[PDB]
Amino acid sequence: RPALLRLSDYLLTNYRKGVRPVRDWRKPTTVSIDVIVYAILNVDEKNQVLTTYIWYRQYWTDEFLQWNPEDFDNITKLSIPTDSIWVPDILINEFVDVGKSPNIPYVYIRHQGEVQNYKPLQVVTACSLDIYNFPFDVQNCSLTFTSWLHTIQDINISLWRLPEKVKSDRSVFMNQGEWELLGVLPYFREFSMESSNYYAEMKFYVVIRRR
Amino acid sequence: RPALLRLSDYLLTNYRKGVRPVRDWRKPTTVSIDVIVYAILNVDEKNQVLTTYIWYRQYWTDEFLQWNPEDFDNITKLSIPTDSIWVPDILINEFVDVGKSPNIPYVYIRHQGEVQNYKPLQVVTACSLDIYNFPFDVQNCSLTFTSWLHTIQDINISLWRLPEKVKSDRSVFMNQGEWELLGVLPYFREFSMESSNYYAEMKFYVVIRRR
Amino acid sequence: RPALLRLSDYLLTNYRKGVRPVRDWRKPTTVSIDVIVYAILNVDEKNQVLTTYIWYRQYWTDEFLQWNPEDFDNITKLSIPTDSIWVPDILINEFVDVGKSPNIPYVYIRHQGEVQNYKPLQVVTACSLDIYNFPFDVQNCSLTFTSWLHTIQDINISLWRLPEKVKSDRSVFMNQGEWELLGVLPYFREFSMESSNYYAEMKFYVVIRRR
Amino acid sequence: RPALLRLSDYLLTNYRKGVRPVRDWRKPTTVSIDVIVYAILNVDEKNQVLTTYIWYRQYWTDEFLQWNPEDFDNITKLSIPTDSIWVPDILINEFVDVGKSPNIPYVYIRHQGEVQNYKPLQVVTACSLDIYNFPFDVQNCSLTFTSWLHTIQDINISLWRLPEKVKSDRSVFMNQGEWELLGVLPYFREFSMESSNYYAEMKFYVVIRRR
Amino acid sequence: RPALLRLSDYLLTNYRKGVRPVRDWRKPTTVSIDVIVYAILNVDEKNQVLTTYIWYRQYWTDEFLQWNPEDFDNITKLSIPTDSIWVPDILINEFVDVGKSPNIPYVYIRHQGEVQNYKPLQVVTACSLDIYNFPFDVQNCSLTFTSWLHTIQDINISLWRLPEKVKSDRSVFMNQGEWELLGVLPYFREFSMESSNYYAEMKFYVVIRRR
Ligand SMILES: *[C@@H]1O[C@H](CO)[C@@H](O[C@@H]2O[C@H](CO)[C@@H](O)[C@H](O)[C@H]2NC(C)=O)[C@H](O)[C@H]1NC(C)=O
Ligand SMILES: *[C@@H]1O[C@H](CO)[C@@H](O[C@@H]2O[C@H](CO)[C@@H](O)[C@H](O)[C@H]2NC(C)=O)[C@H](O)[C@H]1NC(C)=O
Ligand SMILES: *[C@@H]1O[C@H](CO)[C@@H](O[C@@H]2O[C@H](CO)[C@@H](O)[C@H](O)[C@H]2NC(C)=O)[C@H](O)[C@H]1NC(C)=O
Ligand SMILES: *[C@@H]1O[C@H](CO)[C@@H](O[C@@H]2O[C@H](CO)[C@@H](O)[C@H](O)[C@H]2NC(C)=O)[C@H](O)[C@H]1NC(C)=O
Ligand SMILES: *[C@@H]1O[C@H](CO)[C@@H](O[C@@H]2O[C@H](CO)[C@@H](O)[C@H](O)[C@H]2NC(C)=O)[C@H](O)[C@H]1NC(C)=O
Ligand SMILES: *[C@@H]1O[C@H](CO)[C@@H](O[C@@H]2O[C@H](CO)[C@@H](O)[C@H](O)[C@H]2NC(C)=O)[C@H](O)[C@H]1NC(C)=O
Ligand SMILES: *[C@@H]1O[C@H](CO)[C@@H](O[C@@H]2O[C@H](CO)[C@@H](O)[C@H](O)[C@H]2NC(C)=O)[C@H](O)[C@H]1NC(C)=O
Ligand SMILES: *[C@@H]1O[C@H](CO)[C@@H](O[C@@H]2O[C@H](CO)[C@@H](O)[C@H](O)[C@H]2NC(C)=O)[C@H](O)[C@H]1NC(C)=O
Ligand SMILES: *[C@@H]1O[C@H](CO)[C@@H](O[C@@H]2O[C@H](CO)[C@@H](O)[C@H](O)[C@H]2NC(C)=O)[C@H](O)[C@H]1NC(C)=O
Ligand SMILES: *[C@@H]1O[C@H](CO)[C@@H](O[C@@H]2O[C@H](CO)[C@@H](O)[C@H](O)[C@H]2NC(C)=O)[C@H](O)[C@H]1NC(C)=O
Ligand SMILES: Cc1ccc(Sc2ccccc2N2CCNCC2)c(C)c1
Ligand SMILES: Cc1ccc(Sc2ccccc2N2CCNCC2)c(C)c1
Ligand SMILES: Cc1ccc(Sc2ccccc2N2CCNCC2)c(C)c1
Ligand SMILES: Cc1ccc(Sc2ccccc2N2CCNCC2)c(C)c1
Ligand SMILES: Cc1ccc(Sc2ccccc2N2CCNCC2)c(C)c1
Ligand SMILES: *[C@@H]1O[C@H](CO)[C@@H](O)[C@H](O)[C@H]1NC(C)=O
Ligand SMILES: *[C@@H]1O[C@H](CO)[C@@H](O)[C@H](O)[C@H]1NC(C)=O
Ligand SMILES: *[C@@H]1O[C@H](CO)[C@@H](O)[C@H](O)[C@H]1NC(C)=O
Ligand SMILES: *[C@@H]1O[C@H](CO)[C@@H](O)[C@H](O)[C@H]1NC(C)=O
Ligand SMILES: *[C@@H]1O[C@H](CO)[C@@H](O)[C@H](O)[C@H]1NC(C)=O
Repeated sequence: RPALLRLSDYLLTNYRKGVRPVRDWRKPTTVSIDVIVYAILNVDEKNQVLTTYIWYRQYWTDEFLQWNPEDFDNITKLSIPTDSIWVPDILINEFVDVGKSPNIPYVYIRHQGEVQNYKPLQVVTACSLDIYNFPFDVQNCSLTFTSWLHTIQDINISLWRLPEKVKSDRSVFMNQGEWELLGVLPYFREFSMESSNYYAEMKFYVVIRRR
Repeated sequence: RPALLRLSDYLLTNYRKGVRPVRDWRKPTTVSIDVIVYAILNVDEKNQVLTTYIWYRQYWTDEFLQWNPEDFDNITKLSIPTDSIWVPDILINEFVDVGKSPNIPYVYIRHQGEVQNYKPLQVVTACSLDIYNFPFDVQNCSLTFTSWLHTIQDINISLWRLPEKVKSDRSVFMNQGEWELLGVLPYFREFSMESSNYYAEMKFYVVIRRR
Repeated sequence: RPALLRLSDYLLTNYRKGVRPVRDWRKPTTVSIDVIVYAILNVDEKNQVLTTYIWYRQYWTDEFLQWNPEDFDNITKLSIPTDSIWVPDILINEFVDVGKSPNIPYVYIRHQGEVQNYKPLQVVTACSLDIYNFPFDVQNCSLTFTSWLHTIQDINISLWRLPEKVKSDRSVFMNQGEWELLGVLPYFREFSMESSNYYAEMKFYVVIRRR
Repeated sequence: RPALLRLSDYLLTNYRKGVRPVRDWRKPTTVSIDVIVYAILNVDEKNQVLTTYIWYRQYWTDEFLQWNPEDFDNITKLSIPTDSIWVPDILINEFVDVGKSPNIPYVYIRHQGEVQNYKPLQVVTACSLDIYNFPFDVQNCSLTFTSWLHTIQDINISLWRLPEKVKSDRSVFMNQGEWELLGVLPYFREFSMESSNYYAEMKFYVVIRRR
Repeated sequence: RPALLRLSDYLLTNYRKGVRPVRDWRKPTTVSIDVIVYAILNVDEKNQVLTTYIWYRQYWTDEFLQWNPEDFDNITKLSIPTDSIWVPDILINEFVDVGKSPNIPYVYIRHQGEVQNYKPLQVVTACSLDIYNFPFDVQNCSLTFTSWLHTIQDINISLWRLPEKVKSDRSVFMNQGEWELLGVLPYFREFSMESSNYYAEMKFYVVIRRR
């Protein structure tokens, strides 16, 4: 048997996707996320919505999906379908349409249990857009990523990279459109409405000025 | 075996989603629902429809999905996929398009059998919108949630929170659009057209005035 | 074991959805349908199409899905997923878009074998719409429901209610739009193009006048 | 056991849908197709596309799905789900959008192995549309049906009816729109770009003149 | 048993789609791709996007899906569903909408392990489109195909045909629209942002001038 088949069987023959992947339920499943803005397709002042094509990547630890490489021909990482494992319900609020985003089939996994998921997002978000300074307008829209259902005690959200590095990330931006990206400011806040439930969310402020 | 895996197996290995989850068929499955209006994307007087992005949550009791925590490492609640259990067919009438709403994978469950489902709704509804007072127009549109098929003897709908608390809920509303939310008035009515079938529905009146 | 679980197992453990549910293949599967017009969202004279939100219900007999209540705690009816049983391919011709209609998960079943399916339809249909009498225009569009594939010898279509009762049904119509419903006239005709195939269809004429 | 259940089991318990249904791989799977134009919803000169609602039917031979009627209560034909058998990948080129077409669940089968599939098509096609003779314009758009992947040695396309009968078929056309159908001219051609691959396609020229 | 059934069983009874199909994980899975532009449906200068209907074909080697023909009635190639095997996640960046593309069910396979996949693409891409020379405008938009997740060490992209042959390929182009195709220039580049990850992508520049 090839090493990849042996590893895939050893991992997925005694694993189910319904549960949260932690040996002890008392610890939360920390999730690290990163956001890169690839392009700004449209900014609609009439409907007060804008469309952003952002490259979204996140990683977390699956305490069940771990192995010793030396028993599997020194395989340090491998790719398996995303639908065959647990995936956090980290969803972006303020959204109005996300069907344009295709579902990426595969995700990378490492022998430590770390799971890496790279996916695109064609999300269109609703935010306040004033046209007061139309000729030299500058807008401030926010993207907030949160565990839609799980509380902070179950899922927590952190940053993959340092805040300053992602704040001035224009490496892959399409810098030929009507809008110019000035920065992507992250922000962490604990969101709570009930007297006992606290939810963790990460706000990304996309700052753009017209040209 | 970890406690979560043992509990998930003990629950879902002797459970099927086709049936209504009640030990005795003679009792109805009471469902408690709540509605929070997150934003009002569009109000179309031409087509007599308006779009509301509302945060919808509901809970009910699954008399099969109950356990004693002390036998499962004091696990009081856990999350499992929504497609692995019975879910009431509580659908909103007056609707014209609901495909924009994504399907939330997971739902929370407690050892008492209570099931909590949090989902978003991008429903666009058809209702009478007069433009008689255009400059200072005030509109009155209604959202009615009902068990589409099940009668009152099978599914009944109630309110999660007290009517007054939800009537003046502007905690998460996007209060920067063209429309301002004045209140969300609930109302319970037994709907019957045949001589023997009674259906329970809950009407939510979204009161909005232009600005 | 609870009665519902026992009944569901007894029914679906020896049943498959591919076949037409009849003990003898020589008899047709009579289907009774009813149509209620809930609203008329749009009437497009430019594209010669109109959109109707109609509440559609139908029932038929599954000769396999029958039981004696006294052996199942006097259960006279129960609900199971619609995808777990055979469903007739009764489709509406003249259609141009039906994706807006959501798929109802559950259907009601009775111990006699009768299956009741209640579903909504957001169908937009193409029909001749003249604007000759624009100010006082009256239109005559038709909805025809037919077994798309099965012939009359396999599937036949009938009326749930008497023709006169459905002809003057304005009980749930949204009587506040630009159009007023005058009647819904049914009509049964055997449709045949080949020399040996006869298909049964039921035409519903929606009569509307502007206001 | 009822005859239908016995036949369905005998057929589908030793059958899989992945393969091409032929006892000997050396023979092609001849497919006969027919096209009936039900209506012409739109003809867009701006985008150089037109929408045609055509009734599409095809049949082919499944050498595995054959039986002797006398052993199954003289059952000469039966209907089973289309997703439970092999279906040719006969797709229409020049297309721009086909999502509007619903998926028909069932297909008819005969004891000889013949499979009959009736499905609708809401295809919108891109073709050259000149507006030179606008007031009395006549257009010539083409629909070509081909085995998208399989070569002629695997799948071949033929005509269900004689070319002249389908060429003057206006039996079910909606002859009340802006366009009038003059004919549907078929044409068979072997399409080859590589030095060894030949693909069979059938071109249907829809001839229409404005009125 | 027919040869096709025996071969399909022998192949798919000891094969799973999750893993990358290579006997040794240390070697990359080279993928050869080709692009043919069938038509240019729309070029939107307002939204800075254009729609291209391109015929996309690719092939790769599955080291598990190989056999000796002489043991299977000299079967040199056969077709099986695309969802039953591993398929590379070769996705086109700069995209804005790909849902219009239908999913081709079957793919061709040869006894050497080679897998051939032919699929259409209705991708709409975002690229800089200047209207400076409107009357005689010439545009330069790019399509880049990359392994979205897998690095170069896992998936690599090459050209099926020689660069010059694909650069002047107008064999199946719809040369009757507003735009004329001047060439499709390929280009290979190793894309890397992290200090250790290198991804292989192939850029196709579609050169078009108005007429
Ligand atoms: C959830 O994650 C956030 C972000 O990683 C945590 O907030 C940080 O916690 C560390 C350690 O307590 C502090 O040094 C930082 O100042 C906090 N803020 C940020 C922005 O890093 C938070 O403590 C985590 N909570 C739980 C329950 O895991
Ligand atoms: C866009 O909005 C964000 C959030 O309100 C602004 O970020 C804050 O700016 C204030 C300015 O005094 C700082 O004190 C905060 O520390 C910032 N917060 C974060 C998380 O960075 C941002 O400045 C706004 N941009 C523009 C151009 O107005
Ligand atoms: C279905 O639920 C509704 C709402 O919970 C019930 O209506 C209430 O019933 C209680 C007790 O009978 C009354 O005190 C309230 O005044 C009723 N109205 C409201 C708005 O709470 C109804 O009785 C339930 N019916 C069934 C069959 O369960
Ligand atoms: C919007 O419509 C609702 C329902 O018709 C109104 O709510 C009712 O208002 C009347 C006013 O006399 C009260 O007597 C009822 O008790 C109310 N019913 C409920 C369930 O609250 C509401 O007032 C309307 N709003 C506006 C601004 O006209
Ligand atoms: C298919 O159903 C239709 C409608 O139920 C049948 O047509 C009726 O048949 C009865 C009895 O023969 C007549 O009394 C009615 O006048 C017919 N028309 C209507 C509108 O009810 C038809 O006979 C059925 N055919 C088959 C083969 O079952
Ligand atoms: C709309 O069209 C239907 C069908 O053509 C009309 O219904 C027929 O009307 C004629 C009038 O003489 C009657 O003789 C038929 O018996 C009717 N058929 C049915 C099935 O009811 C209807 O009258 C038309 N409505 C309008 C307003 O013109
Ligand atoms: C594929 O099918 C086409 C159409 O049925 C075949 O073309 C016909 O072949 C017959 C017999 O050779 C001729 O008499 C006709 O003149 C041909 N044309 C038409 C329009 O019928 C073709 O031979 C078939 N090829 C294969 C390999 O099966
Ligand atoms: C539409 O185009 C088709 C295909 O080019 C035409 O059909 C051909 O017409 C020529 C006229 O001399 C004949 O010689 C061919 O035999 C026809 N081919 C087929 C397959 O029928 C058709 O005439 C065109 N229609 C119009 C109105 O121009
Ligand atoms: C990935 O594939 C590309 C293209 O096939 C390779 O690049 C070529 O490599 C060959 C041999 O090293 C050179 O002769 C060519 O000049 C290269 N460029 C092109 C455009 O062909 C690349 O080496 C491959 N890399 C890996 C790791 O497999
Ligand atoms: C469109 O853009 C491509 C890429 O920038 C151009 O292709 C390059 O053109 C330069 C011209 O000096 C050559 O030196 C490069 O070798 C070309 N690269 C490739 C990969 O072919 C192309 O010329 C542009 N077309 C137009 C009309 O401007
Ligand atoms: C009173 C109150 C309680 C809770 C909430 S929150 C919420 C409500 C419904 C559906 C989903 C949510 N969310 C939970 C955490 N993830 C984001 C959405 C509110 C608004 C009021
Ligand atoms: C005469 C009559 C009987 C019943 C109804 S109701 C209905 C009809 C068709 C499809 C669905 C329904 N519903 C049932 C309960 N849930 C909401 C929809 C009518 C209108 C007339
Ligand atoms: C000559 C001829 C034969 C049959 C028909 S019918 C048809 C054709 C193709 C696809 C579907 C159908 N239908 C069958 C019954 N259900 C409605 C649609 C025609 C038009 C001509
Ligand atoms: C050089 C060359 C070779 C083959 C083709 S064909 C093609 C190409 C890609 C994807 C699909 C196809 N098709 C095959 C048969 N069915 C219709 C589409 C071309 C254009 C050039
Ligand atoms: C700092 C940095 C690191 C990696 C990338 S890449 C990327 C990021 C998120 C999601 C997907 C990707 N991709 C990987 C390879 N395939 C194309 C997309 C960037 C932009 C910055
Ligand atoms: C795996 O790695 C260890 C440490 O580098 C080495 O000793 C061993 O030979 C390797 N085994 C294989 C099969 O590569
Ligand atoms: C569970 O809770 C009970 C009561 O608080 C306690 O006695 C017991 O030790 C707990 N068990 C575990 C495993 O935490
Ligand atoms: C079922 O109904 C019959 C007739 O009414 C009655 O005699 C019997 O006791 C009932 N059984 C149960 C369990 O309700
Ligand atoms: C089947 O048909 C044959 C020939 O017509 C006849 O002899 C036989 O009795 C039939 N059997 C049944 C069960 O109808
Ligand atoms: C397969 O091909 C070989 C070589 O051409 C030939 O000897 C053999 O007879 C063939 N077998 C069949 C079954 O065609």
